[PDB]
Amino acid sequence: MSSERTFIAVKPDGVQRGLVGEIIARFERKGYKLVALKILQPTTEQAQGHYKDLCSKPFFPALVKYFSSGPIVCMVWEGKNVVKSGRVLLGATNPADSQPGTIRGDFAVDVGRNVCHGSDSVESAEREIAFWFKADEIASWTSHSVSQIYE
Amino acid sequence: SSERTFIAVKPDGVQRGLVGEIIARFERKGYKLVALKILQPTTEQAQGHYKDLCSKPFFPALVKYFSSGPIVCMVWEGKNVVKSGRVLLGATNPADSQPGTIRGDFAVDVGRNVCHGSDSVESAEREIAFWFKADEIASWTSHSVSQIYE
Amino acid sequence: MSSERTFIAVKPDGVQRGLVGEIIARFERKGYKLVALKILQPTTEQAQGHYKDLCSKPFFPALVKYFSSGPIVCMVWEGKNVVKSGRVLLGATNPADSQPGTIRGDFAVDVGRNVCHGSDSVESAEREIAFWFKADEIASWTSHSVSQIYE
Amino acid sequence: MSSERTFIAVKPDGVQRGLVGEIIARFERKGYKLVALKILQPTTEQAQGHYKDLCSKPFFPALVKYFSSGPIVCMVWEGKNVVKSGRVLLGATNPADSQPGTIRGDFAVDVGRNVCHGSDSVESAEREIAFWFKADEIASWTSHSVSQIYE
Amino acid sequence: SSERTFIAVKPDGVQRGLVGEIIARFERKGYKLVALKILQPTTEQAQGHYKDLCSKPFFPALVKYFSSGPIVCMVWEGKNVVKSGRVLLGATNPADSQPGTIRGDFAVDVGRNVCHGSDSVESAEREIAFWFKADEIASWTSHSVSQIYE
Amino acid sequence: MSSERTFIAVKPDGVQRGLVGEIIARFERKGYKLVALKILQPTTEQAQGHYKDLCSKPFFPALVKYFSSGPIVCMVWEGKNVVKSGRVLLGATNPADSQPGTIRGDFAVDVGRNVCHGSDSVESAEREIAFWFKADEIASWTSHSVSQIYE
Repeated sequence: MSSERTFIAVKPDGVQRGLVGEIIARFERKGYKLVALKILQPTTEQAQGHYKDLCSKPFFPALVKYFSSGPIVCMVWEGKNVVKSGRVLLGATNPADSQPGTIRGDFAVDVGRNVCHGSDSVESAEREIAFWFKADEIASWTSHSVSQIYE
Repeated sequence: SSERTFIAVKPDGVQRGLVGEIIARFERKGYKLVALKILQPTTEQAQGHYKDLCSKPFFPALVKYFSSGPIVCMVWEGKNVVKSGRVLLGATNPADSQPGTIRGDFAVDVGRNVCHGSDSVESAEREIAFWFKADEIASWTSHSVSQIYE
Repeated sequence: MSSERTFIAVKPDGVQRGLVGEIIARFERKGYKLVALKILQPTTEQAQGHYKDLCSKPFFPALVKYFSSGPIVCMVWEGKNVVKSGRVLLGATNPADSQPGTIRGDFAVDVGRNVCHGSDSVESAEREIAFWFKADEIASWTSHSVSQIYE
Repeated sequence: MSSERTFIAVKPDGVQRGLVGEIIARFERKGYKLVALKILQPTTEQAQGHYKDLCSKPFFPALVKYFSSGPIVCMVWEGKNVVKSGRVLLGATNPADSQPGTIRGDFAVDVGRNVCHGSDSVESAEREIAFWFKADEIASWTSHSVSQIYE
Repeated sequence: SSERTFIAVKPDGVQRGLVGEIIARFERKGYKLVALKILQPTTEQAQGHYKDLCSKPFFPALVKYFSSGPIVCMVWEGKNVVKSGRVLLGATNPADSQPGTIRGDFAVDVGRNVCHGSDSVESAEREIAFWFKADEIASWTSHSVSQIYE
Repeated sequence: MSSERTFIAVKPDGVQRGLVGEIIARFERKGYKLVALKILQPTTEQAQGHYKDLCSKPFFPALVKYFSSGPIVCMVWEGKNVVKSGRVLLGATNPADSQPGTIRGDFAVDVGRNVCHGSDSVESAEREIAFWFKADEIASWTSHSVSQIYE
């Protein structure tokens, strides 16, 4: 259960608006363990592969273009319930519905500029992590605080 | 889109040093400040502000309180700003407000609930005209508009 | 009533993780008045007395061992609706249900590591205050801001 | 004197970068009293009048063009030693010399993008206040906290 | 190493809601809280606290003020905590304090300078004994000790 | 001048103590542009190479062991004066001498646990960047805020 991992990505607008550190700090304060991190501008092919499930949609080309338009920050977080906690920390995908206190609630207005992405399930997270990161990019370490955060 | 809302920091919010906190939360959200001022409402401005309540109990006490010290008046511009503004402020009654909102974090009593935000586009347009002349509203474009808005 | 009081404790994990000041600051910002404050490591007996309503539960021995494992910070806060508002500020007791913006929503993952405790009712608060503090440990004072926070 | 006043402006870059609330909050936290506040885009003439002491400098035309390029937030703050303390809060006027903890130290890099302005003396403050505000725009009020901030 | 310092939030710092802010800055720095209490000093405690000033002007006024409302007393433990504590609080006279410190961020007047910290190990040991019994000081080990201290 | 880059590394203690996001946010707020980022546990050989200049010192083996004991976060920041501004943001290398408002001033006590490293000069920064990052790891992008931050 505490081996669970989620994928979080700061989208190009989140990077442009200087929100990378804020997002990372919110996960660290929550007690989650950072195990992979990188910044990169997705290529068209990376953006297409990430949005594979949407490749039949009319807005797919626009999405792909936007997602590959500048750098994103890719992250993997580890810990008990991290997939669900990650979605709760980010807030509702549509910022009009997000609560203050969450990342979208505090910072975002439009669904197309919603700052960050997080995995929607453990199964999606496994796919996302392996898509963006090679095995040798994932750090294996133990937090000195683990017995303070987890039963 | 060019939707605007009116936000006031009430006399207790000014007295408690909350003006900057409230402005910062709107800026962080990506909204655009287009008008700003501090003043102590006259009796007449307070009666005008509360005109809808003139037949409700304790109207003179409300008028006296709202005119007792300075308020800060603001106008914010952006997509869904009226609804988002109310969400940012939190429930009008602080006992029902959620932590993370202004009333959720800073208020306890409805009578001292720190701030006011317009409840609809129609009310916003009325409140903005009531408190500001046209020439006090700034026309400008945020350099971040394409990062915030689709 | 303006003179309502509640008991809040930062549990041993909250003290270990350096959350004491953060918790106190959130109650001060809300407009509540601090009237009692101390740090101590509960004895087994004090922990059992604290959790006496749970004495028939299978998780009682673990709760007691953990609560007596290290220092807690005990507090009493005063003001209108402080019991209910205290609980709201701390967030759902199981952090999996807690909302960001609350202490458990921002900082906690596991229910046995839920950082803090707040009385669950006025009746419970009266019991907990009397359990942890003598009458002469409670400060009687008037906040200069009282007429700005309360009508 | 407790009634000393200073002029602070958030410059067009500070407004663009969403620093207005942050600046106001730092003056409120310090214990100073806000007595005047407005947002406007300076005309060329207002910018030249503001920088009139610099009218012989080669960088004057650039300073004027920049100051009149977009909205500023004008403020007057009141309290003991507010002119000097204002300058200290904003930090060294050249951000390369500013210390972290100050507005320019935390937020600015370039001197032509130094986020804000504060009067450099009581004489300058009196001039700047009169330049930007009519007497009837200045609020006279008493902070409930005055006896907690001043002896 | 096991060096300890005494920090008090003075009556103005408690009245202005600064207790949590001050505690948080010591926690963040990596220091260990070992004693904590709130009380309104009696006349006698205030005279004891200011004993070194009993022959200086306006001593009775200082005594009256320090005994006028609650203070928060704390003891912090760690390497260089006496010196680091004073640096964290900032210059005693707020006009000389730097932004980033407690007095730099929150105080204006030396007479209302929010907090007090021991100026030496010898003074700390005296102040700690004055305000706390031995059994009020907690003995514990921070789980983070090896991350903070060489 | 605005092409200047510096290398910043959160040391193992900074990562263990949950300070990665805080550090990143302080650079973002200052107006600097993040262009490379990664988390990894240095190998012994990486730690030895990073500390090459110290390889003759008696404390070198201890330093190498500590630096390779857990993950660090490597970063490159870009912008005018970033090397000097980075050192100013971090504070004095010895935390006993660091000012509140800086990273060491706020968070660190001991020189051996001083949270973060930053390049001491433009020449050192070039070496550090190339040591830790390949050319294809450095993102080339333009901040939408560049004309707000820089003259």
